[PDB]
Amino acid sequence: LGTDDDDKMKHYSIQPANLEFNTPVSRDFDDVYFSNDNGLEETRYVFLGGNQLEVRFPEHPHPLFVVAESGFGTGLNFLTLWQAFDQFREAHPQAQLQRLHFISFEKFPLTRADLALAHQHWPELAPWAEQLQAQWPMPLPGCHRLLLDAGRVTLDLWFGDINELTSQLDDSLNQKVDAWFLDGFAPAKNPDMWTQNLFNAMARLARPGGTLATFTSAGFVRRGLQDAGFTMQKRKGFGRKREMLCGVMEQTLPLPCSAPWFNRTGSSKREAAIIGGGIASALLSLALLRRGWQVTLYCADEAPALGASGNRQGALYPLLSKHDEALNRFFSNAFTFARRFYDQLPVKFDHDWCGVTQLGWDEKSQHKIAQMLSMDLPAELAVAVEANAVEQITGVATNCSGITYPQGGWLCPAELTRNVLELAQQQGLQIYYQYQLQNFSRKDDCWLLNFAGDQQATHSVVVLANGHQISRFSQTSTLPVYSVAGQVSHIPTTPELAELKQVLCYDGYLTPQNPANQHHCIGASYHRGSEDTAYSEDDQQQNRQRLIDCFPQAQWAKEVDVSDKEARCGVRCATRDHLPMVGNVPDYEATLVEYASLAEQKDEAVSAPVFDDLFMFAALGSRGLCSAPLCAEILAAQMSDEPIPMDASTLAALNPNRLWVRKLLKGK
Ligand SMILES: Cc1cc2nc3c(=O)[nH]c(=O)nc-3n(C[C@H](O)[C@H](O)[C@H](O)COP(=O)(O)OP(=O)(O)OC[C@H]3O[C@@H](n4cnc5c(N)ncnc54)[C@H](O)[C@@H]3O)c2cc1C
Ligand SMILES: C[S@@+](CC[C@H](N)C(=O)[O-])C[C@H]1O[C@@H](n2cnc3c(N)ncnc32)[C@H](O)[C@@H]1O
Ligand SMILES: [Cl-]
Repeated sequence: LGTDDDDKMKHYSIQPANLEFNTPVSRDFDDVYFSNDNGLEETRYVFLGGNQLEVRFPEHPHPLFVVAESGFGTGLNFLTLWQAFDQFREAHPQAQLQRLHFISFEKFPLTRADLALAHQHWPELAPWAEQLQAQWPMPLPGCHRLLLDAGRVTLDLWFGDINELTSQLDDSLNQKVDAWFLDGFAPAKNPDMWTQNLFNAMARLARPGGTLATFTSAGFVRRGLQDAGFTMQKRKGFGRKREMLCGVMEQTLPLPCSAPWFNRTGSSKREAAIIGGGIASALLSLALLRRGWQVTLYCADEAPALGASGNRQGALYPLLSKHDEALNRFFSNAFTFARRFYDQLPVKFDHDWCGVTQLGWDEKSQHKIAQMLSMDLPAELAVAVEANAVEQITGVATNCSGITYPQGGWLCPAELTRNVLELAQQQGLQIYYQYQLQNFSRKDDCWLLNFAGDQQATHSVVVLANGHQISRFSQTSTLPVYSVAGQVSHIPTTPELAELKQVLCYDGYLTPQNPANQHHCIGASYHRGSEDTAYSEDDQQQNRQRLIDCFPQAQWAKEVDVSDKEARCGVRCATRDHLPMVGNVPDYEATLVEYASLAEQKDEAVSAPVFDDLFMFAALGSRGLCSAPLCAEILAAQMSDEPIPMDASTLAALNPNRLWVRKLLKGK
């Protein structure tokens, strides 16, 4: 034992569908995706009509409707639903139902090319089809979220085998699905996907009273779903087909609580105070406002992005890893989500998706790159680059190989934070600057916040998104986060340095010029356990010098000029395991008492001891531009008892009580 023999069976890319036309036909399955002339009206009859969506929409007593689907395929069901939802909202703008959520699972996703071709056969759907195509995700495993129409429609595509994926979903998703679209290839010649495990999962995820519909009337499917707990009914088939099936969950099933120590719970309340001013608090605000939360932001400073989020140019690429499975999945999916989110964001901020190139300057660095190169990632995520091609790619001669992230680049985090915050204010965010939270206590049924002035406010929900100062409250004092101060030097461009087309990562990082500035940013110093933001001359020199040590023959590297003493200093908040800390704020003392002997009383274990209606968005390290968007989704979903776009184990890797609970589990 102890060998890497497993690695040859692991895959970090999902493979696309083998498509042909005549209508899209699957080569692998020898079936059509849908029927030829009548595909659109059949879709409306089977999936919309069989779940009685038109009747239910105007009386639906929740602001969200959640449809879940087996087998996304062409997207026809999704597009047809969206169209119907849009028509519903126009006819009944006063209805409580304001937002659509669609969760689909897909083993063989279409390429962007095939998807665009499939959609050509339905010019009626083109306004919706085009928006889908604009965000169609890179085929990586697991959950991919697309905010469509500014969050009015949300699409979670889970890439992989549906029968592997269903047991990977978080508990939060149970009893949340209003309607099932049980699609797939005709049972009698894809029996493989129509399993009991599938039907049971559908039953688990179904809201009590929730529906399902399907095209087939195969006996074994009817009985399988009855055994899962749905009340099933035969209804007339569209066209030639004599019969289809629909069902209702007419009972309340026992709610699952495996791993209660990782329970992500939400809140019933809809007004929140956020303690922040940085990227995290900014993106969170958007995510909460689009759901009709009342949001108040408090910031200690005179203006926002004076914390760690205040640089002029930060790099955006994912931290990949061969050994940390959860770190790799998080950053890969956060990264591509971050790119879609930033593309869609109606806010001006200086950026350029010019690519990021990491360089093998060292034996130690070549080896970390080689580790990453030995995973089969899609080229669109990360791809090797020879030494000869590096100069063509980056613009500069580095004299060594590397790996490039072609969808990566730089953005201006200070401006992004300010302009997002300014958008949130137009959407209703109340900001109070020069409000430094000292304290908060539970009074009656509110959180009482005490600011440094004898100022007080009361709020229903409090979210701590205050960077390195996260652990300065008694209810947070024992979080395993630590401060890392650092300095990024601002440098003028030269003729040699104006040739840089990309962000270079080495023992440090160098951005290309911001053409509006004629300046690059180059960093960064790393001071573990320091909260000191004073300008350091040694750090400044060292930001130049590290670059020169990595590429000793590079005449462009010597043209870096730090003599202006221009720099920016901030304090990162990090964890040993490099993942964020996002979720309920855990009660340390109550965790330790309640899970004292957890190593042998797992079965009787209570829900994770947390503070009520108190959340945190924290520890973004030096990769917050990459991680904040998806973390904003996760937290705001969790807070709202809405579908979280991540698998259970990656969520557990992001839970704030994780260190304590890991030790307590193993008895230590
Ligand atoms: C040197 C350096 C280089 C970096 N390089 C990169 C990079 O290349 N790529 C990248 O993606 N990221 C980079 N980062 C940033 C990293 O992503 C940070 O972790 C990120 O900016 C964290 O943002 P935040 O919103 O969590 O916290 P912050 O930006 O630190 O914001 C904290 C906010 O909380 C407020 N606050 C604190 N205490 C209180 C209080 N008690 N009451 C009210 N308000 C309070 C502060 O006013 C502040 O506005 C870098 C950061 C540094 C310092
Ligand atoms: C009939 S198509 C789906 C319908 C789609 N909305 C359309 O109109 O084109 C069937 C889909 O099921 C998918 N599928 C088959 N087995 C699967 C599995 N085990 N997990 C996830 N998807 C699967 C296929 O990839 C295919 O995309
Ligand atoms: Cl930055």
